[PDB]
Amino acid sequence: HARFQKAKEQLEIRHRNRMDRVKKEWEEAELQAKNLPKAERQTLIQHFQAMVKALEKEAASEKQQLVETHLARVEAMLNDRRRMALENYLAALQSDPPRPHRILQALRRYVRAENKDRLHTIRHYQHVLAVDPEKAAQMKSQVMTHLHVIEERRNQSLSLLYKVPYVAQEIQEEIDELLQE
Amino acid sequence: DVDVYFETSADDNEHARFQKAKEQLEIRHRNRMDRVKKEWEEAELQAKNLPKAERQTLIQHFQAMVKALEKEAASEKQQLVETHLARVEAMLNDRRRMALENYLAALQSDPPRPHRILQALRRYVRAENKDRLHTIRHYQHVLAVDPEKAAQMKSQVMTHLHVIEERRNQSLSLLYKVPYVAQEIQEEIDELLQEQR
Repeated sequence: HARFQKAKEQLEIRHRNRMDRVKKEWEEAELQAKNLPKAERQTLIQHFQAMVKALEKEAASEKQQLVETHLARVEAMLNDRRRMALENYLAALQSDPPRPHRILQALRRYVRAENKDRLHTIRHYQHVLAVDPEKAAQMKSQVMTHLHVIEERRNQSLSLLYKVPYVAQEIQEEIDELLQE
Repeated sequence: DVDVYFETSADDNEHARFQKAKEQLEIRHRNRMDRVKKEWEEAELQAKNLPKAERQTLIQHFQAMVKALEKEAASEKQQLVETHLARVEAMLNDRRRMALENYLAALQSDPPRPHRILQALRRYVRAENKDRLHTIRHYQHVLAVDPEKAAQMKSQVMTHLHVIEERRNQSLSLLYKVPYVAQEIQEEIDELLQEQR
């Protein structure tokens, strides 16, 4: 997250310096053309305007490359941590005999990882909602489906506690705490 | 390479320098596009054991990545074109202005030499033809690759062609104020005025 925040800052600076430089150069070109007819001055300014629009399209495009690269990496980290937390939960659930509090530890790490997947999904989606309504509209179906998969994955892991009903009551209140975020 | 083009003053080698900078940009973008495509595909490989929905979101990011890279390329390409067009237009306008001045000056000289006026009129009309031909040609280029962008600039293309035609006819009408000269080069004038039709 920090590495992305740092590249994001360098990108904004880079975009600012370039926008300022090009603007200053083209305006310098407009000054040298102050003695030219009104029509020649307009088409030059029109070129400057097209120049600005291409620069803004370039800037947004480079920002999108950063974001797509960032999102993919975060999703990889969230999916991998969840996998390892799930394995440790299964292994602790199959141990002989099963100690209810080593299982509680493993269940905590898994459920909280799912919450972290949940938190990142909602946060990024709300971010897109605030700045780009149509992009949010496009990802809307997939956002909901993923949140539903997280919920199913949760309940699915919890259903494994039914297969050991005794342990489930010895940590029922901690589980209820965990489930209340 | 390409960046140097933007800080190189227009001259007679502007067109060539632009053509090579245009080519270097297309190559650099393809090289960048290829490198990135390879990297993400390895990430698609490393995620092959994942559920079908999770690989979809990864592939979907790659698609969004390609779309961003293509927007970056076209954007950098348009910057090149806008810079080039301004440079060509300034050289064309300066050449027309100098030729029109020499034509006016030759027209008011005492006495007016009919072949000095002809010589000057040739440089002007041919400068006007170079502007006209450039306008049509760039338009055809945009038509060939981006029909929708061409349709939007068409109106300005037509107006620019109209101004050229107006400047032409007005400059030619000034020959009526010098009845002697106009008769001795009428046939040269008629040839000149039909050039590049």
